[PDB]
Amino acid sequence: MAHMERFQKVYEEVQEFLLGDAEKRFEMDVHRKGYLKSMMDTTCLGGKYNRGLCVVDVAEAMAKDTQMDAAAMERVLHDACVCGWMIEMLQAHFLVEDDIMDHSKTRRGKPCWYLHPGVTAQVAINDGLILLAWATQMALHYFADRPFLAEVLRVFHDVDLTTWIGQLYDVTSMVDSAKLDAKVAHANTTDYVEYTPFNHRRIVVYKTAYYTYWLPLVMGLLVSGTLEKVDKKATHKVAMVMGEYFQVQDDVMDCFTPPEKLGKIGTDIEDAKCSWLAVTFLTTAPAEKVAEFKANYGSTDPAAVAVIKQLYTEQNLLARFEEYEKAVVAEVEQLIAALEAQNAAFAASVKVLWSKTYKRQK
Amino acid sequence: MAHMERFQKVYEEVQEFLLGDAEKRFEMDVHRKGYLKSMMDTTCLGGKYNRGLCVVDVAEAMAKDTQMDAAAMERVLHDACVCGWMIEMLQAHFLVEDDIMDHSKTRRGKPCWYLHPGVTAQVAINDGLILLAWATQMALHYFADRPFLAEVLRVFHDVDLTTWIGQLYDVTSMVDSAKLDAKVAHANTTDYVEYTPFNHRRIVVYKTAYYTYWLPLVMGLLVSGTLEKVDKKATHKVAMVMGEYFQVQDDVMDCFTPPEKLGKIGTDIEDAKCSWLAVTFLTTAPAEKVAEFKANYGSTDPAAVAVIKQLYTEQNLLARFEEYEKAVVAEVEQLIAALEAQNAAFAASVKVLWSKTYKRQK
Ligand SMILES: CCCCc1ccc[n+](CC(P(=O)(O)O)P(=O)(O)O)c1
Ligand SMILES: CCCCc1ccc[n+](CC(P(=O)(O)O)P(=O)(O)O)c1
Ligand SMILES: CC(C)CCOP(=O)(O)OP(=O)(O)O
Ligand SMILES: CC(C)CCOP(=O)(O)OP(=O)(O)O
Ligand SMILES: [Ca+2]
Ligand SMILES: [Ca+2]
Ligand SMILES: [Ca+2]
Ligand SMILES: [Ca+2]
Ligand SMILES: [Ca+2]
Ligand SMILES: [Ca+2]
Repeated sequence: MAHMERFQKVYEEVQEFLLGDAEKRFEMDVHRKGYLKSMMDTTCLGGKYNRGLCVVDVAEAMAKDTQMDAAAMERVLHDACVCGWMIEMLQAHFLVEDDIMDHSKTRRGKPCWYLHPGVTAQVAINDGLILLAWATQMALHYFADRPFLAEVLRVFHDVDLTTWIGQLYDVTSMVDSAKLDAKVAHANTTDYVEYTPFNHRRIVVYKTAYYTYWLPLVMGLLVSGTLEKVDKKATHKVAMVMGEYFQVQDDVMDCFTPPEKLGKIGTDIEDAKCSWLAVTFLTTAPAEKVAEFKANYGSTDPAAVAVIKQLYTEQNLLARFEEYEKAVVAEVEQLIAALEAQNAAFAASVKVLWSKTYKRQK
Repeated sequence: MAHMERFQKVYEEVQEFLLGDAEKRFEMDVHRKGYLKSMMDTTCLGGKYNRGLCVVDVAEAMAKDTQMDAAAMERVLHDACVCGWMIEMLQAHFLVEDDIMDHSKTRRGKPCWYLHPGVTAQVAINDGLILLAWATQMALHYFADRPFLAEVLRVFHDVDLTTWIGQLYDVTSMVDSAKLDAKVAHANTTDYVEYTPFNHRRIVVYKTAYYTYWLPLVMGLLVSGTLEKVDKKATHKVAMVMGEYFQVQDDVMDCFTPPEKLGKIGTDIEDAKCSWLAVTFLTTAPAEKVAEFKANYGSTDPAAVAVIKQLYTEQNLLARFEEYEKAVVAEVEQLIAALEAQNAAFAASVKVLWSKTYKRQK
């Protein structure tokens, strides 16, 4: 990737600043610094870097479009790499906490952070919070004399909130919303009434699309000072369309992609999740198959999990995804053409992002 | 309390805004809105409001000294109340997460948030993140046109990181630090070599003093436009001294104050915590008493815990606390006296915060 080399160099720079800053400010000892170095390395690395690299892709596109000289371009790209590492650290925080919440086994081909024996969910909750804090630390340090600092913090913290609200919708999706009460313990759904297209879209837009698609594009525009050059409404719309699709892919892959290729072991079936597969099944399958699904979903019994996957296969859900994917492309292309008519440089950076997304395998 | 009625009015205002903003931005449903409302109420209310009220106390004191008109004064005090609710919501976030981490039973005389039957630790972790997010949402909304927005965000997010690092020290305090390894589990200490005055002070300054003392003072100065008018080094010093003392009180109370008065059930003894009592016992007690301590500390057996309390009693730990407190009083009065020479209005606000702290019973 055009910016991978720079991006990794900035990771080591940022890691040195953050660890050294903790030493200076908090009387950090060598052992806990070493712990935090390895924590950062394990939680922030080993992914695709789609979000972080997007920021740099956009910023370079926009920096070229506005003809910045050598010194201005060097700054924009370094600032873009820092913003990209903010998002990757936000992501690290999201997955550390999510892996605890989902009680998962593997992340990026390694044990989940909390499942490292010298960590535990207790310490991992804390570690995830330090990761979130470091993201803001980077902006506060590197962007201290940038007029865009305020705008960066504003969009970052809006998206952070958006994501946890999406997580709220996700964790409570197998509970009949009317039964949702802090004071009263309640069973998980047996009727699946709220497993609707609307409810799935609500979950995936807020939990995924804002931080995976909207945030990187906006940060890229912010650090290059070109946010005013683009149609903000069209940008938001293509970010929502692509992000929803990205999460639909993730949902499909939970069931149909071997965990070793994916790097993680999804338990959407065991955990009765309102996934794209479950919702599309429940709204398109015949009555008896809907009934058999309800008797088998949300169970840790391998035999029950096998029935769900056979039911999904029978209902041709992979073919239904292919047709959904076809519609997404038509919609993405139209939105990108609208963007291109206004700023071809930005539209091209949206094409890069879409290219990394469309028909991805992990 | 002079500002309690205004402070509680601003709570309802902020709560309506945050819940309504969720509806407007995240397609929030009535049942989850109702969940979040009771979540906010259970986690943000019931405490002493020392932190929140301090902001308003400081801001009024400083605003009286500048002689503004009535419209300006009203804005200062409202902004102060919002800033105070930022800290109360930060506090709320800290305790939700800490109660999960400590696996605790009660908070402010009610069950811990995660122990509410219709909640669970899984959902609670995410409720805690929402609370954290909302604190920044308040600044981004109410201080959108204010000069101090950037500095507010800076100090708040700096303190958030400091508290999480302090928490890291706390949760790793009972493991020998050389053995701290993500890949390898290690037992709690048997020797307690790292149960030192230095290590206890490091924990409490960073987990407590910054967010409980330093942050309220600085936010009060920021909203009233007066940070430049005070000695920053001297303010920081007295905040560190008062805050360390405050946590020593909390530690003393963990062992000696009935859980029914405190509103919470401490497990510092069963969890082998590096409390002020442990450190002070270990450094001052005769060797045969040290040995009996090591034979009993960090055990859930109720009789072992009672052995520890008896050991603390026979070593006169309460008398040792009363003498530490005397030195703290001497030191705080000196620091306040020097503050008064420089800014009498600000020094008086520090005396209010101190009077609420000194010899408190819960
Ligand atoms: C703690 C905030 C969680 C944010 C978030 C948003 C989207 C996807 N994830 C993780 C994925 P996965 O665990 O990567 O498969 P999900 O559990 O299927 O949703 C986490
Ligand atoms: C998640 C960070 C929590 C930070 C923090 C700082 C100070 C006190 N607490 C909780 C207290 P307590 O539970 O109120 O006694 P501690 O467990 O004794 O430390 C938490
Ligand atoms: C949003 C989501 C599906 C969580 C994992 O996201 P991802 O596939 O981009 O993961 P990496 O950061 O590991 O590439
Ligand atoms: C810092 C600490 C000891 C944690 C509890 O703080 P606190 O005693 O101020 O609690 P309240 O917010 O309930 O008053
Ligand atoms: Ca997961
Ligand atoms: Ca999840
Ligand atoms: Ca998934
Ligand atoms: Ca604790
Ligand atoms: Ca606790
Ligand atoms: Ca305590």
